[PDB]
Amino acid sequence: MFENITAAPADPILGLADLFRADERPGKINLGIGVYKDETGKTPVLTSVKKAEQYLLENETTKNYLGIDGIPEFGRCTQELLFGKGSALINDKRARTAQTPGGTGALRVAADFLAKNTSVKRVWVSNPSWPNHKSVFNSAGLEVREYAYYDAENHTLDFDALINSLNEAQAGDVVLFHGCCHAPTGIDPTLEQWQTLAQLSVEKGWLPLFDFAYQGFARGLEEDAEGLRAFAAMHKELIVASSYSKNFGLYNERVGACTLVAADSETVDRAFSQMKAAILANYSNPPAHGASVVATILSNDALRAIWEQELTDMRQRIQRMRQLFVNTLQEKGANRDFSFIIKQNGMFSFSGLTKEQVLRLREEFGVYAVASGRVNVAGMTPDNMAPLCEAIVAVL
Amino acid sequence: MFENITAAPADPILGLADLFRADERPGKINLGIGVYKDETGKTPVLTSVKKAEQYLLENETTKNYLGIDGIPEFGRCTQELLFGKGSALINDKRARTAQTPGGTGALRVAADFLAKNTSVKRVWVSNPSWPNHKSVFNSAGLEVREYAYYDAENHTLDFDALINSLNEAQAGDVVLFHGCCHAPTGIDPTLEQWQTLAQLSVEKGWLPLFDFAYQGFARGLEEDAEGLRAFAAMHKELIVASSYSKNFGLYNERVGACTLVAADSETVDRAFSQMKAAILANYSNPPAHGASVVATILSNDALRAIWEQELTDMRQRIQRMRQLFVNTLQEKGANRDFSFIIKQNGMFSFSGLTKEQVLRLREEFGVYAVASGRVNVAGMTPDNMAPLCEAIVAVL
Ligand SMILES: *Cc1c(COP(=O)(O)O)cnc(C)c1O
Ligand SMILES: *Cc1c(COP(=O)(O)O)cnc(C)c1O
Repeated sequence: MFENITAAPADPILGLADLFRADERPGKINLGIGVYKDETGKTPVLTSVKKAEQYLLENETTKNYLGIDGIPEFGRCTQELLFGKGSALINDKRARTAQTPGGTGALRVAADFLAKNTSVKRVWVSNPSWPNHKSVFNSAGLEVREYAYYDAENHTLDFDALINSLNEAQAGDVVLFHGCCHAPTGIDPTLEQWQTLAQLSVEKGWLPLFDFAYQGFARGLEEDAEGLRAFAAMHKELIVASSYSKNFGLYNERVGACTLVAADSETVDRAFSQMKAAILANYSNPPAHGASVVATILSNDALRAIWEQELTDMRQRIQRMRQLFVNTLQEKGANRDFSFIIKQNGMFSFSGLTKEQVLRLREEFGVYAVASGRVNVAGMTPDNMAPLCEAIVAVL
Repeated sequence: MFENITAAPADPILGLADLFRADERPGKINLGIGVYKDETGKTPVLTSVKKAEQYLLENETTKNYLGIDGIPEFGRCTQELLFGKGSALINDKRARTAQTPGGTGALRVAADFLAKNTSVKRVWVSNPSWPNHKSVFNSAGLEVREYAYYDAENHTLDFDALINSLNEAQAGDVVLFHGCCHAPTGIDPTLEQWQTLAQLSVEKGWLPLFDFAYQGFARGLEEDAEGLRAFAAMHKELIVASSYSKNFGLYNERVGACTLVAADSETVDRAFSQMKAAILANYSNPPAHGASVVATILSNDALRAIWEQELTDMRQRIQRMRQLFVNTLQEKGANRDFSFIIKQNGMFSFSGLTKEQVLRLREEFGVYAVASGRVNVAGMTPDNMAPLCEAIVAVL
């Protein structure tokens, strides 16, 4: 039966990686990475998760299955991170959390739950958004539509085009929002814009689905949850898919969570039972290890203190590389106005480079970036900054 | 939107567990467990996986994402376990393995791949089979049909009814087989019956899907792969979903594998690229920890020796409890012919008890079993055997 099966295309980032490893040039730089790197170009395992793992190794007596929704403490901890410690949502028990295999797993169980149990047929995603949002919802049988977001010219959130396009969504459609550090632009709504968006949302009957994968990378943990909290104070119902891959450096342990919120506990438990049915029809119950590590760190004052400090160090290194980039470009001299890079949040930004400019950056200089000009700032170190900027000036 | 969502029913085994924990009686026994227990009623983490985990903790430098299909060594090792070390399938490179979140995850990516990429519309599953086979295939949009398997009266594989029912399957239908230790009956095809089944299968054009979750529990690792190997020698194409949850005691780490086989390497790579597309649309890439442990044990002579011995100890404890059961029933005296228990493989068997008999076993004696009379032999210890058999004799 697999005789006339057509091949799936190569997925871009692991397309560039092969081209990069197959490059003999000495000062080659890969900016199309999708992961965080430190000054040495490594993606280390954090000291707090190493300490949490030594603890688990000494204390685990069984590898018996977790419940469908994973481990209770993990659920408690992501709800408090998401909604704040004294949240009404938590005290009225309007929210339930299922531990999933990463943020993508959270998005897929949400998609299956929605397609099986409600009448949602379309999901609105931003233009641009990073990337397999489409196949996750389309495999579940949901149509994905795009709303406008970025203004190429100004390197800004084109808010008018955003609400204008979003007004074609009907009541009962899902609208996907990035909680903070919008991938790939790094442009986030201001708190007032989040509030007007929340108000518009209830009036139109949109079901909000928040994709939260970079909490802690823009300003700080509570600050980054602010927009979601603007929506949760307004909405009877919402779904948030969060990831711990980037802020805990636990990429390959597949730790994420899907939180359901609705008007009261009675409807959260009934809706959640069907989300659990969706999980058993997929992977049955979630991988314990990455989640055990997150629950151990977040419930322990000492370990959490070390992790929070490790997260601000990541945030601050990203903020410094964004400054150093704009300044070394300024200094290497050409016609800069990369000042917008200073103003965007997270690891990603559109550099403003054309497809042909990234193409000769690769061929002539060994600087690797994706064809859209998207750049991961964590690929920049103080050491490679000046050859990087030299290359960019030479292709402008 | 979650306002008129109906609740999903309680899933039976975690229905009994609540009833069991809520039972105040001293000598209560739970035989409806689904997991292995040792003499002390514990599901321990094996010494070899503890040793492998200490190694990983000392040696891991990154938690960066694994590839879509997981870690290469894991793939190499399950293919050699499945097909034998000098298999033609391996040397002609006709098989590709993706590491998945457990055996259920393997079944679901197979289901999605099949429904998205081929014309299979129905999957034939045995009557009985254990349990959510149906929802995994039905969520993917595949129809599930049943073929006859067990003979209630004789406590045997009713082979005639099996091939007779299976002859309504059309060419291009998938037929699901349990590789060894058929859950829930413990009745397996004899090697000759596997061979006649393999021959019939190619002639009819069935696509075989093997569910292999108990390798090592019936007779030994190679011996249990024998039937699959009868089919692989006959077939150009097949899929095998295997689990390491039970034979490595790694239940909650979600380690399994989905192996694709087709006529040559060129079609395995094209078919496999679409299986990888199915994975990214679901959880993106697999949890490293459980699989790292399995790859570390299987590639290391010392650690593998310890694990193999730990697996035969599990196998042998199950074999002893099956003997002790038949004998203590014989000895407690009533009208036995539970001799078939000695002849079935794995942790499960149908005791032959009626729904009302299991109901009063629970109410009057605190012995908990599922309504079908299915019993997990690993719930029996030399200590609880005589109260167990006493209870069964009293309800006969
Ligand atoms: C990283 C990311 C995800 C996926 O998180 P995983 O845990 O790696 O699956 C989802 N959405 C966005 C926007 C992300 O950046
Ligand atoms: C245990 C089992 C599975 C599932 O294995 P997991 O790794 O726990 O998901 C699938 N099929 C059968 C017959 C099983 O016994």
